[PDB]
Parts: sequence; structure tokens; C-alpha cells
Amino acid sequence: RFVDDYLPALLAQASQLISSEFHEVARQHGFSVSEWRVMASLAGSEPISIGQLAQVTVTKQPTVTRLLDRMEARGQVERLPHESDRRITLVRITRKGLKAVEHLMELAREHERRVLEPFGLRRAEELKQTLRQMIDLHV
Amino acid sequence: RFVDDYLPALLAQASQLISSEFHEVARQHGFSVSEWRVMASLAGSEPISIGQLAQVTVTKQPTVTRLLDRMEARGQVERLPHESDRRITLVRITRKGLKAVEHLMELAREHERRVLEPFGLRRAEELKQTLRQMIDLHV
Ligand SMILES: O=C(O)c1ccccc1O
Ligand SMILES: O=C(O)c1ccccc1O
Repeated sequence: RFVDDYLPALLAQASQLISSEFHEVARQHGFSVSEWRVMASLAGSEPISIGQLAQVTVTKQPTVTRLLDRMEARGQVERLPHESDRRITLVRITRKGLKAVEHLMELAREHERRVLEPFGLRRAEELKQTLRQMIDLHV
Repeated sequence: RFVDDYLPALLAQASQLISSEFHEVARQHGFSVSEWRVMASLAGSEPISIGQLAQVTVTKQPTVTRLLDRMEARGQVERLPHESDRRITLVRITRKGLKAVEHLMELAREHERRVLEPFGLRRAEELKQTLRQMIDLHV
């Protein structure tokens, strides 16, 4: 059966199952999926471009732009000009956004620890290294 | 930076980048993303439930049901009753659907081979085994 060992299908199913588990927690804490992805991706970051944010959150750029409109209205993020090119808008999390998401981020780390514990440290680090290398080759 | 090593973010980005590459090919062959996922997931399968199809194609069940309405109208799939429980509808690919997708499936196998070749057979099989185990634990 073709799909049983087809890498893109395996990645898509694993990603959906793992992320959907945490989504229930995020909503119980008042976050939508996309709000969580944006704030988690900006936490601890220097300002990044809207395009970079769209890539890392796996969200279409027009969707991200509308999302940032409302999150900036709520004081959770800030958009800023690029210091050279003004094709580029940069975005950062605010202190208000960080305080809003830090507890959820701890719960996310615990969730990931539970997901990876059956595989052991070696298999977990191998998985993360392979995924990171794949991203950097394909982005 | 939290997101750089957060497993769900790594899985989601890797899956998006790898699948989006093949999507351009699928569309050039007349398939939408969801049509491709359905036909690839049914190819070589015994009939499966609509819920199973929704899980493996990572598509919401109401979306899958509308998709099957039109794909069955086009003679590419067939819905059938479960031989015991009639809460359950089963679905299979037809010969017409298989012939429609088999060339695309060969191109998909070549694409996967290219994606995995830099990692080698050992790292590739490790990745697939880990993803399969994760799916089976979380489904
Ligand atoms: O990403 C794919 O190409 C795919 C194909 C079949 C089933 C699920 C999938 O994600
Ligand atoms: O799936 C997640 O939880 C996630 C979080 C941050 C960025 C991208 C993501 O897919």
C-alpha cells in the first residue's frame, strides 16, 4: 500500500496528530492555533520579516498579515520597518505577548517531552536533527 | 529560541515544504492536493471507512465527504456500505482512478527518493520508522 511508507504522508499525519493534541490546551488558554504559532515563533526572537514568520508558522502570508493586524491592536506584537529595505516589514513579540504565552510555552515543552519520551533521547535528537536539515535544504 | 527545536514546529514546516514541492507536479497533472491525497491513499488498499480516509489524508471529514461526492461522480472512487455496521461507509479507488493516478504516483516515488537521498538509507528508514510509530501511538 503506497501511502503506508510515503514520507510526505507520514510527516503530514504525524504533524497533525501531535499538533492537534496541544491545540486543545492552547484554546483552553484563550489562544487560537495561529495566535499560538505566531507568539511561540516570536518568543525569544529578534524581529523577523513577515515572510519569515509565514514560513515558520506554516501560514499563508495574507493570513499572517490579517492576524498581525489584530494581534498588534491587542498589544501582543509590533510591526516595525526594516532598517534598510522598505519592501520588508519586521515583527516582534511584545512583553505583553510574552507574558501572555509563557505558561502555554511551558505546557508545550511538557507535551513535547511526553511525545518524545517513548523514543528515548537518541532517537528524539536524531528525529529533530533530520527535520532541521530537511527544512534548511528545502526552505 | 523556542521554535527552533520544538518538535511540532519542525514537523509542520518539514511537511509543508516537502508536500508543497510535489503539489506543483500534481496540479500540472490535473489533480488538486486533496484529490491526490485521496487517490494515493486508496491506491492498493482494500476499502476503508470515510473516517480512516480522513485521518490518512489529514482532511476534515465533511471536506472529504464533499470531495468524494464529486470524485464518485467522476468515476474515480466508489462508496460502499459496510458489511456489518451501517454507521460506516467504506470507500475504494476504481480502476479509472488508479489509471488516472499511477503516473503521478511514480513521480511521487521519485520525488521522495530525491528528498531522502542526501540522508542515506539508514537515516531515511529511521525517520520513517519513527514517524510510523508516532502515528500509531497517537491515532
Ligand atoms: O502529503 C502528501 O502528499 C500526502 C499524500 C497522501 C496522504 C497524505 C498526504 O499528506
Ligand atoms: O505546531 C505547532 O505547535 C507550531 C508552533 C509554532 C510554529 C509552528 C508550528 O507548527
